[PDB]
Amino acid sequence: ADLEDNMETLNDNLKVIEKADNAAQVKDALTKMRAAALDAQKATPPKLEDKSPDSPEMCDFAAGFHILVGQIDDALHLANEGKVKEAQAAAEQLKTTCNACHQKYR
Amino acid sequence: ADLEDNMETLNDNLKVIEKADNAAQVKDALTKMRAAALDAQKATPPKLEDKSPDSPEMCDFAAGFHILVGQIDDALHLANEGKVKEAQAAAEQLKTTCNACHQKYR
Amino acid sequence: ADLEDNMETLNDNLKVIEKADNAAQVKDALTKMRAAALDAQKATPPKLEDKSPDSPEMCDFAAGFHILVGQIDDALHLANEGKVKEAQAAAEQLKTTCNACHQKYR
Ligand code: HEM
Ligand code: HEM
Ligand code: HEM
Ligand SMILES: CC(=O)Nc1cc2cccnc2c2ncccc12
Ligand SMILES: CC(=O)Nc1cc2cccnc2c2ncccc12
Ligand SMILES: CC(=O)Nc1cc2cccnc2c2ncccc12
Ligand code: NI
Ligand code: NI
Ligand code: NI
Ligand code: NI
Ligand code: NI
Ligand code: NI
Repeated sequence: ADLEDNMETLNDNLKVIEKADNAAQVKDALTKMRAAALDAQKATPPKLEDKSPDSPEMCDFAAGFHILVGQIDDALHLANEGKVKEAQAAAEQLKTTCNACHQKYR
Repeated sequence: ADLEDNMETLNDNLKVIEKADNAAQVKDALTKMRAAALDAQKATPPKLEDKSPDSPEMCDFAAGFHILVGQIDDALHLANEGKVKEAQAAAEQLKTTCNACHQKYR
Repeated sequence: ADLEDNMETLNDNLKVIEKADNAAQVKDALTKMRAAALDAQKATPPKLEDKSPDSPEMCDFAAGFHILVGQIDDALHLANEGKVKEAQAAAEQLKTTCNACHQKYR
């Protein structure tokens, strides 16, 4: 999907995590987010359209999704053990990564 | 499989490697060990049950199977080249990675 | 496929790229090259037959294909955006990595 569609998936699903009751719900939402971050990593953002793929910008752009995925995995690990509240508090910490890339490239 | 079962798999097949006649026997046994190592890496050990996935402890545990798997691959390469005695020796060097992790987490 | 077959493939498609009209041909060629590099990374070159899979030499051999594959990925990206001329320029810089390996290990 488009960079746009993937970001939607990230955004809506972060909302789903915040108001989840059980860990299955957090797990499912974290799994959809993981898929969409891997896919958003393949897109060229409008701001970078002039840059070759080995430039520091493009590489730092793909690095942003490497971190986010790493963080989603942490939250996934917690959801899998039924630890709902620490998995939610793990997902909160994704935002810093979201905002930071947006400061740079959005 | 869980941790205990996986460690049994590691142990028994290391013993097969010691007794092995040909490269095929070694190769087969290393493959099983590879898979058991990758499976055990997914588990939380009892000593670390209370630990965050982000822990220095959980990461150093996960890393121990990363070292182990890389060593298996070294031994796997030699088994593939028909080199039994050098595959056998490569597997004897696994032992130290066994011992270091058990010292911390067993 | 042995080393020779994979290198033949590497050589052939590099030419295809050089005389190509459009991005599709370049992309098709680069996709065949990538498969060949990954497959050649599995081979023990005749010069390093005695060498341990642990060797600085063997490790350095594997690393060469890692660089080649990354450079092919750079070139794939460009052909995908439909930037023929600049994908071709990216493919021209591959020869650096071909030659450096040949001087050592061929
Ligand atoms: C879970 C964390 C994230 C959330 C909730 C999120 C959410 C969003 C939302 C709602 C948009 C606007 C969608 C639109 O109006 O089309 C957006 C756009 C964007 N995001 Fe994120 N995002 C996250 C992570 C990231 C990261 C880590 C990066 C950097 C690699 C990134 C890069 C971008 C870019 C470049 C745009 C602009 C899209 C465009 O205008 O074409 N996002 N994001
Ligand atoms: C090939 C090398 C290895 C061998 C031969 C080996 C063998 C064993 C054996 C025989 C046990 C007996 C306990 C049981 O029956 O469950 C065991 C347990 C255990 N092993 Fe290993 N192991 C190896 C590598 C590792 C590594 C690298 C780690 C850590 C990264 C590790 C972590 C553990 C832990 C945490 C236990 C105790 C689990 C529990 O309390 O249920 N092992 N292993
Ligand atoms: C696109 C880049 C490359 C091209 C076009 C290329 C091309 C070739 C060609 C045409 C041969 C001779 C085949 C024959 O025997 O007739 C060859 C041999 C060889 N190349 Fe490459 N090569 C490339 C990259 C590499 C890399 C990255 C490495 C190692 C990291 C490497 C290592 C070798 C070795 C070891 C041989 C000797 C094969 C043998 O004697 O059996 N090459 N190469
Ligand atoms: C250093 C890095 O990750 N660069 C790249 C960054 C990229 C960012 C978005 C889309 N593609 C790429 C890309 N594609 C092929 C090769 C490299 C890249
Ligand atoms: C740094 C690291 O490897 N941490 C982890 C360590 C882990 C150790 C056992 C089981 N799972 C994990 C884990 N799971 C998801 C995300 C991270 C980890
Ligand atoms: C660092 C590295 O990639 N060394 C190796 C380099 C290799 C080069 C050709 C074929 N196999 C290997 C290999 N196989 C198993 C384990 C390690 C290697
Ligand atoms: Ni897509
Ligand atoms: Ni985990
Ligand atoms: Ni299991
Ligand atoms: Ni190998
Ligand atoms: Ni082959
Ligand atoms: Ni790309």
